[PDB]
Amino acid sequence: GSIRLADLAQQLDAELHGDGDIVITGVASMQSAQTGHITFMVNPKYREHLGLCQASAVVMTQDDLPFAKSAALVVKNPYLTYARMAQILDTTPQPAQNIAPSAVIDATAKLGNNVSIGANAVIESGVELGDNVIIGAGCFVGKNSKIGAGSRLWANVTIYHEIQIGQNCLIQSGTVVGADGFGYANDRGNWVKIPQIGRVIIGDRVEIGACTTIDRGALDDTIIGNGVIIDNQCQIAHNVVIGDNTAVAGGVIMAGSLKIGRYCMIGGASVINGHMEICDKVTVTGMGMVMRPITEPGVYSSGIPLQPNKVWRKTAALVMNIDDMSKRLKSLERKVN
Amino acid sequence: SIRLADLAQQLDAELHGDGDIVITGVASMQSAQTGHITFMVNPKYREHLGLCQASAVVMTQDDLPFAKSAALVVKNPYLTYARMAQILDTTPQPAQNIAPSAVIDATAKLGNNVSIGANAVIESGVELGDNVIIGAGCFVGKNSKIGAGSRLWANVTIYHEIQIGQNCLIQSGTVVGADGFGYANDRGNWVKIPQIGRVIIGDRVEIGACTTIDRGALDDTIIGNGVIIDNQCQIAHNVVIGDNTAVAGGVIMAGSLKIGRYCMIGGASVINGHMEICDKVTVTGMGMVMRPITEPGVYSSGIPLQPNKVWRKTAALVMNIDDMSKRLKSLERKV
Amino acid sequence: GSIRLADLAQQLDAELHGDGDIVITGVASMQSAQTGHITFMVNPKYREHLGLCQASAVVMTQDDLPFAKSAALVVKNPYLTYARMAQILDTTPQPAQNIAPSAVIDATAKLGNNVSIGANAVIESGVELGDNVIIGAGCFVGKNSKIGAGSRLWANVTIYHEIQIGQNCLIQSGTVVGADGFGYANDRGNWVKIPQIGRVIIGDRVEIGACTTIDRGALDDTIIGNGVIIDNQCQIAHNVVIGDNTAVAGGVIMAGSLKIGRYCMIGGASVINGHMEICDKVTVTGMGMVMRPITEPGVYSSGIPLQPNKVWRKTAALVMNIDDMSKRLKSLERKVNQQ
Ligand SMILES: COc1ccccc1OCC(=O)N(C)[C@@H](c1cccs1)c1c[nH]c2ccccc12
Ligand SMILES: CC1(C)CC(=O)c2c(nc3nn(-c4ccccc4)c(O)c3c2-c2cccs2)C1
Ligand SMILES: CC1(C)CC(=O)c2c(nc3nn(-c4ccccc4)c(O)c3c2-c2cccs2)C1
Ligand SMILES: [Mg+2]
Ligand SMILES: [Mg+2]
Repeated sequence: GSIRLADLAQQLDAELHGDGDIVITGVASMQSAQTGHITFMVNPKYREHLGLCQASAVVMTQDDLPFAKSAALVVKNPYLTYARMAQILDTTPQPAQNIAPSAVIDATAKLGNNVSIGANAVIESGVELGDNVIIGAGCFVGKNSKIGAGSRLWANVTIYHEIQIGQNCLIQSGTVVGADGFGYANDRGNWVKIPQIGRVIIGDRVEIGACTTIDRGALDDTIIGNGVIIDNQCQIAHNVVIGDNTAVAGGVIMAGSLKIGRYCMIGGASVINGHMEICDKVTVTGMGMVMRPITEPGVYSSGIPLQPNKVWRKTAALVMNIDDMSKRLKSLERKVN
Repeated sequence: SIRLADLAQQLDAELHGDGDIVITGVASMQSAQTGHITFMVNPKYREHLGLCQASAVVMTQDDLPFAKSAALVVKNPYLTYARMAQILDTTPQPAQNIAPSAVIDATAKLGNNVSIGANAVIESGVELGDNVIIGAGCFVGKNSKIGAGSRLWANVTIYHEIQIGQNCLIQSGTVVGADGFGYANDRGNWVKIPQIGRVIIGDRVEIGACTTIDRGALDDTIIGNGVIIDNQCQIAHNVVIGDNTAVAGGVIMAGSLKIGRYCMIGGASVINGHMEICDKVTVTGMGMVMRPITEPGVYSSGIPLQPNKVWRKTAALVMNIDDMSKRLKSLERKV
Repeated sequence: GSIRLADLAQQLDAELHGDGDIVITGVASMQSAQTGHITFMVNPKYREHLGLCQASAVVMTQDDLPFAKSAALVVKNPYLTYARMAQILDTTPQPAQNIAPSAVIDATAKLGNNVSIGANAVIESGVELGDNVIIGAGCFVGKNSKIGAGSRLWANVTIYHEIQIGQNCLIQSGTVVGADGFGYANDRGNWVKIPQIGRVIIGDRVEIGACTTIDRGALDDTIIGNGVIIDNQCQIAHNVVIGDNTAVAGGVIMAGSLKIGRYCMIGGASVINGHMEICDKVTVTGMGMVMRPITEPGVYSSGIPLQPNKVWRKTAALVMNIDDMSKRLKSLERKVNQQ
């Protein structure tokens, strides 16, 4: 939906320098922007390049203004303003509009105002959908689960039974919330299933990427705090608790009963042991092997990175035989002393 | 709801308390209220049992003196907990009866008391045994057979010519029987090898969510009886998993791997193919399995987490460990 | 499906030795093959074993021929011939046939000739499906997405909006193409979602496995080249670019804005970080931890393999304390240097 540059600047709390009557149709990268587009500059090295940008307007700082070759929106934080103006001008469609005739909705489900449910979605008994909730095509929402106002599920999302999801969440396709945790007792080598009768509680403003799995708790609950962001294909095991505003990048695997504090950042492909705690304000870099609890804030890392194969072969053999190397060092220390 | 005396009988536990107590469900020790039964395994909880508000606590004999409520004595409280949770299970069924929106090929063979959920799709030639439950939105491909008592949750995908035994359970998002990753090369161009093998899943198999089990190239991918597989796992074509083996979340297996019985593969492990792991092998989390394993026991790999400042130095020295080795050899020669 | 051996041999450009009138009904492994099956031998150690194989015909080399105990098709490359003959005798069914009445298709969708759409699939407005496209049951294809002629989706595949897929592609079930990239800004300690309005562009002859995810770009596009093959459980982040004919094995994770060249081979469970480039003809072995750009072709590797747990505990402790070992070595060198 087009907008006048002056009106866009007002909504962004930005200082307009140029023609307020310019009509902005959408956001584009600096290299792709054309007439009608607004873009942004975060790297002052592109000041000399602005004359090569064909956008109708550019978001920049006060220091950048003398280098402009277009209408400019001056702000303190061009990146944040970019996020805000991309939401104003978002072209992303909704997962559904209205309630599709092919959706199958139990008579006991409770629908709020302005709820949309896509084709062939399945809503179980007792489900409660808040105002403005959107359920994509082909989703399944299990018995008695509740989804808060403004939350949206893309196509082919699976929500099991007794799940609680807060307001203004966003869940991408393929995600499964509330499957059985990996709970079994061993009986003379045979695995005896332990029913998982806990739930999943997801807070407000949670975003979950595609094909992520969040299992329900065994007795008490798996809990996702407010404002948490989770990338694609993470495994959040039963009775994991993730604190508010924590970010979990793609492909992270967590074991059961792990507690992650608030304000943490878990890098992609990390692996985290269970029945332990990570305190607030912890950053684990990508592929971290998290075996022990983390009790102090800060940045933690693991992994021996890539080498040419010929070189790696020796690195690996030497590390595997490092005990012998250690004994040789000690022996030579004694001989010299 | 069940009387404590009757529950203790079905669990073969010795009752120490009022058997007329009504038990309505299971709860954790910290959450239990009147009417709940709970359990304890770690002796550290003996001391605040007076604070637990459960109507009954499953415990061992040595725990009995510390009991502050009715108690059921057993040898293995965790196994008894498993059993009593099944008796008191509240989990609903994926479906009940056959939904009008389900699309079922007329040549499908359905046993007695088969339930198929809304908008599930059943292909031609499919055979569903007695008491099988198919969740909403599932797909079951041509000529696949699912044994009596087995259950699929919503949005499970079974390809064609798949065989699943009795009393299995498959969680949502899982895909059984996709093409294995098989290709020939014709001057840099990948040439697809059709994957016309199958997947054979035994009895009492439980598979997690968003797990993938590829069909074999010519012969079959085989999952033994009693196997349990967690979420986000990849089981490549022609993998064979022995009975009662457990695979934790996020495990990736390459093609033609053979795993024995009673194994335990820790989460996020990576197991390479065309090799065998013997019975009774445990691989700890993130294990990097490159070589065959021929002796039972516990195996591990990986350098664990350190503070970033410390890790920088560790990784740099490790990557230059060959120079360290050469310097040590030189020093030995000089001395 | 069934074919005379002589005709099969002709289509494979193979030299027939034996009865061309034999009727071949399918392909089977050497151990499983029975009458009517054709099989193949790539390992000459099985020459002594051919008398135990009950296939009606065996594909082999000229050097193998004296060891045959059946009709033989002689070729230069038995493995490639096996791929070709398995395609000829393929028993894999199609994901769908015709347009299912339970499918929900927007009136503005444009369908080519001989399109098939499986039961309960959902096709959004503006979608374009090329000739001979097959959409499996339960799929979702989002607004304005385009799927090229001959391309096929198995059941329960999710294609978001504004996605472009080329010709003769194949996508296995549970895969998600075009979900939001992992993009967020920071407003005084609060995550602010960055709309991901780029796309995914997939070329021709691309094969993608099951439960793989390929996110759309933030502004510009995530791009998959022609002839690329991608295994199960892979994660391709926003704005990744993959060059033609590259192969990505199962469970690989690629972070945002990674560019991978042509003819690369990425081993299973590798982790490739973003905002960097990997040149043509690079092989990364399994579980490789890629933190830096790769500018020369060749084979690269990382990882310390498995050991018995008691041994690993000692290895891990010594490695974690390697800075102390380095300092002791340097001290000893000074002593040996008489300083
Ligand atoms: C050197 O060991 C480690 C290295 C890193 C993490 C943990 C490590 O030790 C603990 C461990 O291995 N587990 C708890 C595994 C097993 C459970 C039973 C047998 S193995 C596991 C299961 N589900 C999981 C999900 C994620 C991660 C691990 C698991
Ligand atoms: C949420 C945010 C705006 C900022 C952020 O913190 C972050 C983001 N995207 C990431 N992708 N990957 C990744 C993905 C796959 C493989 C390897 C790495 C990370 O590790 C990512 C991280 C983090 C870095 C360190 C801790 S979290 C985007
Ligand atoms: C595409 C191809 C026809 C040939 C190929 O190169 C390849 C294939 N399948 C693989 N599976 N795994 C794997 C999967 C899971 C865990 C561990 C390993 C690899 O690493 C694989 C590789 C590669 C090896 C080295 C680089 S890519 C089949
Ligand atoms: Mg329908
Ligand atoms: Mg992984």
